[PDB]
Amino acid sequence: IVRPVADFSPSLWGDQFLSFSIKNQVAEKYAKEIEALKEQTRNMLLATGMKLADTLNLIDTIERLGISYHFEKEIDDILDQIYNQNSNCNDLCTSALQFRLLRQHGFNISPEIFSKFQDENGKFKESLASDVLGLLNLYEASHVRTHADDILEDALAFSTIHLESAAPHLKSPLREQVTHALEQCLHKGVPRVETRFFISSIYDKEQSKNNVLLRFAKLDFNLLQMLHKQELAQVSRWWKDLDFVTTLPYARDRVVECYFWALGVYFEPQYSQARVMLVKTISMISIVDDTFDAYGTVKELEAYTDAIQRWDINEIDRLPDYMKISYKAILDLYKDYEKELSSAGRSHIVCHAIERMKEVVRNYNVESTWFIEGYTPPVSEYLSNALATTTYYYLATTSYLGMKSATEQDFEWLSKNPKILEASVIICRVIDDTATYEVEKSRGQIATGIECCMRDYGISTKEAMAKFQNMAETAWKDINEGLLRPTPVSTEFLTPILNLARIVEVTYIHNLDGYTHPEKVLKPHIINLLVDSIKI
Repeated sequence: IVRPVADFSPSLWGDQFLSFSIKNQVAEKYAKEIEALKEQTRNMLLATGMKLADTLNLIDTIERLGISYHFEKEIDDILDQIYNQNSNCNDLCTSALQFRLLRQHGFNISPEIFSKFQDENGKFKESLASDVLGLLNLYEASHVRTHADDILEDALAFSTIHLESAAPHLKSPLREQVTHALEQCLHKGVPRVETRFFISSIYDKEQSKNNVLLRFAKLDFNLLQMLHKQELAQVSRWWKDLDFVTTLPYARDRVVECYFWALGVYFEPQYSQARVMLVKTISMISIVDDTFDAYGTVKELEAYTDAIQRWDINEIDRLPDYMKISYKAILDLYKDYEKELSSAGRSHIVCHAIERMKEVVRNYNVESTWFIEGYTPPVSEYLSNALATTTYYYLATTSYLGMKSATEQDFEWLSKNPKILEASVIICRVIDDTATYEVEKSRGQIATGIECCMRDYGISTKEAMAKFQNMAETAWKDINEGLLRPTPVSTEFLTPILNLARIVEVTYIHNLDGYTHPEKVLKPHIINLLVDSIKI
């Protein structure tokens, strides 16, 4: 058996993450000051007699500065009061921000708040085109709509064309904020990534900045970064000691990029155990993917698939040596998870992730069968298989394992494929298919999403990519709707699903596979989040 020759780029990080020693004196100093700044900030939020516009701007600033996770109760109480008092008497700037903030927090504020800014025809008044802060906030708000918000149908196009027109003559840092927003809206960005940009490029350069908030944000970002580096060191050593880099050289070596993925799902310190469990799974399923896609023979992949279904160390001997390596690593990883969750009495929840992993591998094998047979399924059949091969049902399930508050009922809800999860999975599927179409096509993969779409509907690549873009837009509206109260589970368990969809948008920005090719997109993010501290 002569295998397909390896074409993946090596890890561009080497060992620079392998060893990190926290400076305990600096850490304790930061924490000590943060506690003080945190209280000053809490008192800013609980201050009586603030105007609506001032209250919304304070909350928005604290959220963009990445420090709102300290104030979830206070912020929720304030937005809840604003929701219930129903103040519809403001300018575009305040109205659009009110709408976005309430919607992002699950408060179903009516989109009729925008009627006064539109003409008889439902189109935004073009007289608003000279109000740059109104346009910017309308732009950001336009990305949080549901299927019930067609009054906002025109908002993205309207704000975009006029922000583009105004941008070159704006003062700084407003110009840079607008320019950034047009490339990456806030709602669909990875929170740490957007926070890092906001702190260093915008708020640090604002003449009006609050000094207490800016210092708080910098110390907190840098203190959390220390934790992330410890985690990544710990994960880098784990990966190094598995040595897939040499024993499975056909596979993508991307444990840092996998860590960036897990960091996108949640960054807070209470999810430290969850992040570390998650990155290990993302890493390991990546190995399995490359085995199906770029190395294993039809017969080998059949044995591997069957062994995964049986999930028994007795099955190893049915496998080629090189498959024994990953199979044992997989079984051991889940034994690790079980032991790690023992003292909290949560070991039994590991089986939910295992069953999702089995599902991914069955569908990998189907995809391989399709390839060998030269089968091009209809789109409905394609999706019934290819949705799971995104790994996103599996990653979402995995994200709950290290979350101490996740219960059987939460896993039960997730197991039924709720709409918000299905949407996030669909976004991953259609975005990846649009970006990897040409490549997979060159490699003879006739069952690619876009190809199935073209053959099924009898349309061009352009029309098919446009139809896939529509599916992604529909799915984002489903995600936004899925966040609205009353939620079927705690918001804490919805946000990881939302964040998975954000990571897709951020990683495949400009229609390129950033995970397989980290140099262009992921490398700057990893440097900003995990290498360079914010200068104070």
